[PDB]
Amino acid sequence: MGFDDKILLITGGTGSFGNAVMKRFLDSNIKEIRIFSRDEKKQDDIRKKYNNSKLKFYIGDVRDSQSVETAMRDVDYVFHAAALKQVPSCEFFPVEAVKTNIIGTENVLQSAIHQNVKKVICLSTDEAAYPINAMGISKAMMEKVFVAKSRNIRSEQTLICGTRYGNVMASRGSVIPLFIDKIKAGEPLTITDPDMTRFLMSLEDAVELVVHAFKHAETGDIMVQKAPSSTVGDLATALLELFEADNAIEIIGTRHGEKKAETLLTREEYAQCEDMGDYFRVPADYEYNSDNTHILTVEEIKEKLLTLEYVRNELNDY
Amino acid sequence: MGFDDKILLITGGTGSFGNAVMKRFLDSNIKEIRIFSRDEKKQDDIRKKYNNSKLKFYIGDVRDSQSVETAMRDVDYVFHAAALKQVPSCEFFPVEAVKTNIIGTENVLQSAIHQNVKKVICLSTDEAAYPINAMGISKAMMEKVFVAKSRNIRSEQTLICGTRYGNVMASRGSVIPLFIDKIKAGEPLTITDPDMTRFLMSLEDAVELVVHAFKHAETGDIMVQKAPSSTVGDLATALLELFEADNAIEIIGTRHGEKKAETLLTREEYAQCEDMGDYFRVPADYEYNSDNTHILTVEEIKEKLLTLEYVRNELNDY
Amino acid sequence: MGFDDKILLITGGTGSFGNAVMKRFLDSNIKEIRIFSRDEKKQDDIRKKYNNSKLKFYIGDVRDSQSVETAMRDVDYVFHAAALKQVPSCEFFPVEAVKTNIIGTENVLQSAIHQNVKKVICLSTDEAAYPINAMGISKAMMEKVFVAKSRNIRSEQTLICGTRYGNVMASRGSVIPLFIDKIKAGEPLTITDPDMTRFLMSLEDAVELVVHAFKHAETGDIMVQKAPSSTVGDLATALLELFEADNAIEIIGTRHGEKKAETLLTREEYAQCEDMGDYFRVPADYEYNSDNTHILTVEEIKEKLLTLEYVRNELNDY
Amino acid sequence: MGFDDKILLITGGTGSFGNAVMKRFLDSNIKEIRIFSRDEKKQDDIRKKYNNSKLKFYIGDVRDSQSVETAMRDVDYVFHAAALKQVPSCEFFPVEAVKTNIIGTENVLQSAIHQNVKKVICLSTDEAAYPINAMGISKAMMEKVFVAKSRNIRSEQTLICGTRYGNVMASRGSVIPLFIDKIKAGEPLTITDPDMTRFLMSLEDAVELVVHAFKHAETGDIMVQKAPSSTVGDLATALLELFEADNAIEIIGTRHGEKKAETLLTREEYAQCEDMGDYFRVPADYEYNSDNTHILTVEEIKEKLLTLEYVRNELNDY
Amino acid sequence: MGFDDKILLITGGTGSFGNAVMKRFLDSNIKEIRIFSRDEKKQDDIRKKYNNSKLKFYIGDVRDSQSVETAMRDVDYVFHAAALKQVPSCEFFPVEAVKTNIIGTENVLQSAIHQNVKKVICLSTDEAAYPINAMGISKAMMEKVFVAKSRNIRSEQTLICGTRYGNVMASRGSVIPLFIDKIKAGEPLTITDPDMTRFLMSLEDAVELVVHAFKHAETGDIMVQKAPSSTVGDLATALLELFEADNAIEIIGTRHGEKKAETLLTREEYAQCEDMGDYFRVPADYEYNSDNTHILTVEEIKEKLLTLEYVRNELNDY
Amino acid sequence: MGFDDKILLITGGTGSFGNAVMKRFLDSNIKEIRIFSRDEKKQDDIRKKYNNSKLKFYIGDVRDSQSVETAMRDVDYVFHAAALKQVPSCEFFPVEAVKTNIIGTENVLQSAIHQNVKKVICLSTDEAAYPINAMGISKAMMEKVFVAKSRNIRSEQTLICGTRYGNVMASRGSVIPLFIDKIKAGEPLTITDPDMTRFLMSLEDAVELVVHAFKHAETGDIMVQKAPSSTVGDLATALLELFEADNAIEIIGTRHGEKKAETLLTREEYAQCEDMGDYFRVPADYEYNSDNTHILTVEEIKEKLLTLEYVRNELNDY
Ligand SMILES: NC(=O)c1ccc[n+]([C@@H]2O[C@H](COP(=O)([O-])OP(=O)(O)OC[C@H]3O[C@@H](n4cnc5c(N)ncnc54)[C@H](OP(=O)(O)O)[C@@H]3O)[C@@H](O)[C@H]2O)c1
Ligand SMILES: NC(=O)c1ccc[n+]([C@@H]2O[C@H](COP(=O)([O-])OP(=O)(O)OC[C@H]3O[C@@H](n4cnc5c(N)ncnc54)[C@H](OP(=O)(O)O)[C@@H]3O)[C@@H](O)[C@H]2O)c1
Repeated sequence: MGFDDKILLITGGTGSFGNAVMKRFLDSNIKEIRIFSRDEKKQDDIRKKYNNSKLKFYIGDVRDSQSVETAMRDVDYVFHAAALKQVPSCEFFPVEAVKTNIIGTENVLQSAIHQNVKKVICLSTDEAAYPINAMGISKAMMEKVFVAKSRNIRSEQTLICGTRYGNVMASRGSVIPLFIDKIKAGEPLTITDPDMTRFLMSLEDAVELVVHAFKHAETGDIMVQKAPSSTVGDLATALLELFEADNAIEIIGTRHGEKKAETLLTREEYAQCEDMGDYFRVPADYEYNSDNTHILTVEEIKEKLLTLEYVRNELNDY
Repeated sequence: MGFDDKILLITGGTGSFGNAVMKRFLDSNIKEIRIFSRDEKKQDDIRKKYNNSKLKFYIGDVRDSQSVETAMRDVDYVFHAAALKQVPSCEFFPVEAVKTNIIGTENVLQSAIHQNVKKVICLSTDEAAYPINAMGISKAMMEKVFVAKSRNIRSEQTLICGTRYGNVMASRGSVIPLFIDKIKAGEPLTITDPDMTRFLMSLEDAVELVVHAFKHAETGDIMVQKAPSSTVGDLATALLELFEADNAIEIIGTRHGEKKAETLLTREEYAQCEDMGDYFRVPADYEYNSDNTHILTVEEIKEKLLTLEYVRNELNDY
Repeated sequence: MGFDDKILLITGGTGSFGNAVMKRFLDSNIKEIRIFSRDEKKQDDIRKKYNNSKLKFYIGDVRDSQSVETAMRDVDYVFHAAALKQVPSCEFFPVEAVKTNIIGTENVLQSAIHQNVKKVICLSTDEAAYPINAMGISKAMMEKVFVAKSRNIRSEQTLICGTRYGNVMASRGSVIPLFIDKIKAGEPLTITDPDMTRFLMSLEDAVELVVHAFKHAETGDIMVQKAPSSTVGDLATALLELFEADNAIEIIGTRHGEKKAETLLTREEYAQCEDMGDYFRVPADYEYNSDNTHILTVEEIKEKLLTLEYVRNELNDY
Repeated sequence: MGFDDKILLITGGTGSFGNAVMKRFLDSNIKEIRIFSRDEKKQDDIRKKYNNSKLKFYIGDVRDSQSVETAMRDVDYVFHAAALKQVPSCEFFPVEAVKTNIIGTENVLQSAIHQNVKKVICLSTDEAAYPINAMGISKAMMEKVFVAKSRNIRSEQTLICGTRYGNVMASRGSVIPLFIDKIKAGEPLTITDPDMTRFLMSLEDAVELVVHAFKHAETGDIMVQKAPSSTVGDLATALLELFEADNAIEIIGTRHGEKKAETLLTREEYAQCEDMGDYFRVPADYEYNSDNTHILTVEEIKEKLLTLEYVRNELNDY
Repeated sequence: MGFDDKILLITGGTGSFGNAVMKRFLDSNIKEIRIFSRDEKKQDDIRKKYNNSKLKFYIGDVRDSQSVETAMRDVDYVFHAAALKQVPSCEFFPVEAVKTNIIGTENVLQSAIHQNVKKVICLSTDEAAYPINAMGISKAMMEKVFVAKSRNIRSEQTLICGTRYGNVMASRGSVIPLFIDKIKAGEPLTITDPDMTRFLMSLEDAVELVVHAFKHAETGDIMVQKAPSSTVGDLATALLELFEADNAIEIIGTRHGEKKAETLLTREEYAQCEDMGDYFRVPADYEYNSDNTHILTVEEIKEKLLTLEYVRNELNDY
Repeated sequence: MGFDDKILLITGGTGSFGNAVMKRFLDSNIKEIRIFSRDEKKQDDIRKKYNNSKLKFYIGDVRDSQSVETAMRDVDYVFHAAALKQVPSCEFFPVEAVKTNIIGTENVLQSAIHQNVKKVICLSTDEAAYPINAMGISKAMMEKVFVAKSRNIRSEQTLICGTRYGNVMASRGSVIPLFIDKIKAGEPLTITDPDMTRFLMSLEDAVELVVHAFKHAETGDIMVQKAPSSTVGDLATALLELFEADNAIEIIGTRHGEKKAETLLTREEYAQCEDMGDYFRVPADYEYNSDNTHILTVEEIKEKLLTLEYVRNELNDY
């Protein structure tokens, strides 16, 4: 890239995501990666982990425009990932989700615009597509915020777009680390609905998606990566095989209310989108979900799993 | 009632709604009805229309807590109707919709709580059920706000609940005044989808719904009125007959994107609700919509229409 | 003009005034007219009335600088008309009048200055000349605000000036629509003081005044249009004659406290002003009022009245 | 009094006024006098001057509600004197005058109300009667603010009223210290208009006025003290005589724009007022001015002057 | 206790400290422990760790008074531990340290006072005693904030006090986990200054200190626990012995600038303090440091170390 | 200079300091000196004292960014002296000291940066070196604020540095005016500790120090002037001799807690500083104090004293 000599700021950068971005990009021609957040602890661990003079750490938060403006000054590109992203916590403190997810984004955009930042990519979730919960509601509203802003601001000034992705394999919310635990534990693997589906997205896929929008999105665009899926039963089988393990699979029936599949595009959006090859693009103005994609055989699932670092490390140590 | 000697504040009260509330209640035992809003013009017209010493008018807005606190002081009950409620305007200015619909409600609740207001009823829309647009998104988030607040505040202190209703017949967004215009004009009546459906709700029904929640809702409850529906074709036929008119009905096909039906309860909510007789109640935690209610014959539609003042006035004058 | 290819923003634009400005200018070489205000309803009616792609509508208010900044971006000229302008409403909510009329103007100026807007014209009232009521007090303070700002900011940067005018014939506060009603009603016309006087200003005159300041005012200037006046008795006579009507004039004596005349310039200001031909100009630092101007015969009053659209429409329909 | 065991807060208390209040009241049964302002220097001098454990000093300002709330906690009565009171400074920084004089008062009232303060007396000026300048405009608007608040708040809760007085003899703006200087200097005394008039008010009179409102005003009342006046020529003569001095009086003609007389009540207010004996009272809803009061002979002027401490000290030392 | 049926809020509760408090108190008669902070992740882990219905988690931060007020409502006692506590991060973002450590505390106090919270204990650091760095400076200023507030607020209302402690053994900043790592690693243990000293404080000691202030501090008090110390050389020897390990100790000389000892009380404070038995108390108005306490033999150090859970777990596993 | 045609703003300019700056610079080639503060009284006296069209006065305060921005517009250099500088007042209202000394400076820097001001010099105190009191604590934190800002902002943009000086001879806190009073009074001179020491700094020295930083400091630098000192006993002797007076010196012993000496540089800072000739410079990252400088004989003290205007005026008049 492309990032040659530029300065990238990542809000919410002390995450899984920020970390993936740093691995892939730190040793590039990029001039700096700034990590903007409130947690001095995590920032310190990350500092000590990379010992890199291009990692710059800024204390502040997206609800605090002052603290944003300091982080933003001289920045070329922003990946905007800060958010209150857990369902119960948005459901109990929706004002907090509003201040962080929605007003927080507004703050980021305004600050980037004022600093003449070239591009902002706002990360969103599959849960913004059929907003059912407070986290998802806040996220859908966040997308209306950047989409609205993008109309009023020339592209050549600041380009503003976003992405959606869902479950990341082996991340916090992934069932993979729970399954592998249970294998190592000599425990049964508990499935509720074995045909419940997720798109298959690793951490690198997600970073590749934001990079794609970074390169190719028009202002106002929502960008989504084409991805196969798999049932969770097929995934539990793929893992047992990988680990040459024989732990009882205990199928227990639907926990009444769980997400059956992941919707990345609604009927409405899919009807409007551009097929770009490996990505769909929804320009600023049946459904694309994990049940109606290419669903993977146990064997192909094994192949995907094996491109996962977290999975390779578990497999050696075992 | 029940409102005997009490003080009711209505935000967004310079509306259709506020006006209905005043007609029904002004000549009661209520001590005052305060009308809280920014528009001095409308407040003045309403003042001159009723010439009633119990109508008190307060200048301010829900984004301005100071101005709320003044209106709130000594208030018993609040019907919280202020909102930015039009689709394009929320879609172009979603921050504004956030500040008004979501933070604005937070302001109202906080102020009412501090003033020891007994009850707040937050009006919502059918569009909060499957939030697809920015107005609907803001509204669904508003409901998460009151529902969250209601958990943290004792009922005996302030009770906090809300209602949903959809299209009101012969109101601003109703197709009735457009149809009647076209009759009087000697014009065709243009239908896009003749089987598109709306619940049948007059203005008095809506006021009766808020009154019901006022009397019977628990804190955290969303309350919805059971109502028949009708197709728009059947409605265009009922009107032509009422007016003994013979204007060509021009059926033109779906305008690609229009709301086909009204959803008052989602699969999820309907699954959780209590049937109360004439109302469903969703307690703080397939679908109820206008296609799967009692749908009305042309003849029953005529009967409903005739309970409408706006319709009776048009019918005499013609 | 002159407005060729420029972008004009009008706060308080959903008014009588904004509407006059749009009629006169929409079909010109102007690139856009933006209408900035909180009321989505009115904005929507105006949208539907003109069906013009150059009318741009912005939701926000002058107390909210964020929402101003969005409206202001890339704007060439501002006519600043937003205000809380009714006497009782300023008298009961003077803080609200302060926030809107005075701080609101400060917000507008600051935002325009930051956006490099070329010119701001702040509309004021005859009531700022001898501020007796809260509305008038707020308005006089508003003029001190723009006048002060204009000293600190180079003209070539942003020019800042204002206008005063009083009663507009046939507008909301005009006695003309009440008189014409009474004619059509077969009712008496009630006068309190028949020699009470108003300057004679139509809506087009007012728009012409702002246009004049727009073209010719120096920064810090207050601009006022020279206008004849008439007693209200003479005006009631002119109307009866126009309508060839014979309704009893009931003269009832002064309502104790009413405005006897309109003061556009104080002794002090008139002593400082420049006579410009058709306008007086008060540069940033006996009286000019409706009793000591050219007062009109019944016959000349008829001629003025007839240049009024509102009057021409009433006269045909009758 | 009456102030027995109570706590009085004085904003703007580091003044002439605050000092007069402290002299008269410190050695009483009052429990504390709190002096609220931003200037640590003056507060320190006053501390060192009285060495009194009942003088409590609070740092903050009326624009800062936090800092007010701290000063207000447990307070019984407030004399609200903080203000930006000089003409050029309000004329150049009217926003500052607005924030201090008008919003600042709002802050004070709100804070006092919340703390259950029994009484607030807001000091105003003769210049609020025919507001011609920015200071006077801000002051008239301040009176609308307390008058409005007083309507909404029960008397038994917080009583809110104000006073007006004009020139205080021998204070900062008084011509007395300039005349006496000129006497001691062997210089001429320069008069512009010898018949220009001021009410005759000493510092003790002013404190007596606020005390009167404190005791007898209803909420919403403006209170004014009846006072004789004198021309300035008569005053220059009275002083020369007192000092048995023979300095040339140089009469130089009106400086074009100077205040000729002091208006304490407008035609409008005087028409509404209650004569209370030694005070007029304007209840919340020709003129009383220094030309139409009892005007004093040179001999009576000498008698008034001699009740002045500042005058007695000059007279001994000379 | 004592905490029987009460509600305790802990800001900064997702820490080492908050965790210690929960272990010791969760299984008591306490009615709730609320954990107030911005990090949903940590709050979620802690939720899953204790599975206790008395742990309540609140999202918000101390810079956000709204979010505090929600957490504070009905609270009996507060342990105020939220802070930006790392040296470089305060040194690079001192405004952030100010907003969090100083204004943040002000917010907490104000909110607790308004909610009638009985007691607030503000945790401070040894580094507030001779503030040399930005973190220490912010902390000393924090103590002036609570000490000032405590003067103005009756004890019986809200009692406000604080504590200081320094290094906690085996916590984040402790050298113990680095030494034990090096043992297990077969690595040398690197000492810079072997006679550099720390007070010996475990996590339980710290919790016992706050509990002590909770029970016995007067309002305005700073409370400090009496504790022995040890050199780091003696500590490295005690560990090697415990682990029956023989790793080379590499003494490397002072890193030029490191903290040689810990000062809990200055000359000034120690001169003012009350010796309470096991604690010193500094009432609201040579030095006590780790060099001039009871310094421990290698053998006594071993005994202290062994009362440490972190040390016992390492010792078994090895 | 150097100040030729430039515009200098002085916050806290109504002081001793601001006055010294005006004397030295008003009659230069400087284009304007703006004096920014809240006190209209002092600003008015200063206006009347110099009658200079280059003195511009701005009303506002450093806590109010709006009011700063107005003062800052087009400014070349800022000497930032506004502060709450007295010990008891910071000790009783530390929040106020925080808002003024620390956030206030942040405001100033931000505003200057945005206005492209070339240089800001922040005045600090010797008391920031071993912050023991709330005023000193606030001041040390202020230095961390400018030092942090200076790292993030290019020098060529805005240079940001500060100075420290201690007691100014014959200023408010100087013992000189108390001694001279006592001489003229025929009173004893009371000393507590005769060997207590202060650096010897006149008002001109201080202004020369800020000027030096103005010319030569790098961004982030703290600058301090090399100065001799004297004991207070030696100073009391020098004065008695100057005045050829024989008043009893009453030595009374240390008031337990008084400042024995002045520390301008800590061990730490002195270890880092650059000796510049007449100044030390601490670049952005045993002790220098009044006991270990060149201490002056009674005779040299007399010579210093005589370069003091305040001393020369007392000496003539006596
Ligand atoms: N003869 C007259 O002076 C006269 C005539 C007519 C009316 N009045 C009215 O009576 C009052 C004047 O009393 P005075 O003559 O003693 O006035 P003064 O000498 O100007 O004192 C007024 C005080 O206001 C304080 N102040 C200014 N802004 C403030 C803020 N934001 N917060 C807190 N304190 C503030 C100042 O204290 P710090 O600098 O310590 O903050 C000052 O000592 C004014 O309200 C005025 O309208 C006076
Ligand atoms: N040995 C020591 O650590 C030590 C030594 C001396 C003094 N102290 C004092 O004791 C306290 C430390 O306890 P600890 O060691 O457990 O600290 P910790 O591990 O840093 O935890 C402190 C907590 O503060 C929370 N926090 C930070 N900023 C916040 C804000 N604006 N609002 C709400 N919460 C916030 C964090 O929670 P979230 O990330 O979830 O918001 C964090 O878990 C500090 O106040 C410190 O001054 C500690």
